[PDB]
Amino acid sequence: GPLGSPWGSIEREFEELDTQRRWQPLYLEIRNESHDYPHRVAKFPENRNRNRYRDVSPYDHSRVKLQNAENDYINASLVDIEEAQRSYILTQGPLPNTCCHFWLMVWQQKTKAVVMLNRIVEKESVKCAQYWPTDDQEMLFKETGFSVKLLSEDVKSYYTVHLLQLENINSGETRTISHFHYTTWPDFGVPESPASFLNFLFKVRESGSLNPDHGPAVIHCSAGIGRSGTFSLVDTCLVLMEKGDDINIKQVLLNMRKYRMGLIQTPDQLRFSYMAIIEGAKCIKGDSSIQKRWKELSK
Ligand SMILES: CC(C)CCN1CC(c2cc(O)c(N3CC(=O)NS3(=O)=O)c(F)c2)C1
Repeated sequence: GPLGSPWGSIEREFEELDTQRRWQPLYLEIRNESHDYPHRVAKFPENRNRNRYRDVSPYDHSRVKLQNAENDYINASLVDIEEAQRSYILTQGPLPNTCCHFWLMVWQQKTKAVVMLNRIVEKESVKCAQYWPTDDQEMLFKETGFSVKLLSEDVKSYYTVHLLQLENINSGETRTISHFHYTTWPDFGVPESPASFLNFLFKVRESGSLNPDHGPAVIHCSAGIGRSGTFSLVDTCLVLMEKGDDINIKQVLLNMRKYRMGLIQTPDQLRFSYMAIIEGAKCIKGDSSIQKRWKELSK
């Protein structure tokens, strides 16, 4: 094949964008080439109190449906990329009256992990409801028949992991859910460092929660598009390079935007994605002797 390293094509494109200061023009191309798709159900009058933001809706062809309910609607989208054997659900931070629907979805889809990338309060405004308990009291969701209990808490400098017990009162079953909370990523902002973000993604992966033997993981922030889209694009692109595909980041992002509108919301969020994909690629382990030498010489 080509003479470069596994990440060489992406790294040279990054340097060229920096030197010519072309991050804003590229972000504008992506916005202009993103097609729109029908989102009629989201706009029904009966669903107005189920949406956090009037300008952020799931498309009809990929929305997640609630089963055995009179109104099947939730502001959530299935993003499935079968070239990488990866499936995700991207969703808004639930409102006080949609927390019950959020846990019904987690149960019906056989999810093992929830990845949360926002704080409850940001710049003096509420961004998400308190949908899990912080002490030893059980938290009851009576509309859909679930209860939630805190089992364990592990607090680090820039993220926290909660283990939660989710009880289906109607079926007499419980499951253990892993709750991965990144606590230092600002709204319309970027994480502290590539190294910080990547340590977090490796913890999510090590738990097995993204593997094809579980249901899709639930990823959310406040609207479910800016920070959630950054996390999913970086993870998907790293899987594709691991399997050997020669990838074009603009092309992969446009394809993922066919499943949910607006993923990645600023030019600096796009630039951070390139940096995390390059630095992460240098961490992957494998059997190739050639690949291992590239890693040692680039550290
Ligand atoms: C022009 C206005 C009248 C439109 C009304 N809106 C849409 C809003 C919105 C969009 C977002 O993309 C985000 N996020 C930023 C990110 O970095 N992650 S996010 O949680 O998705 C957000 F917090 C809020 C506000």
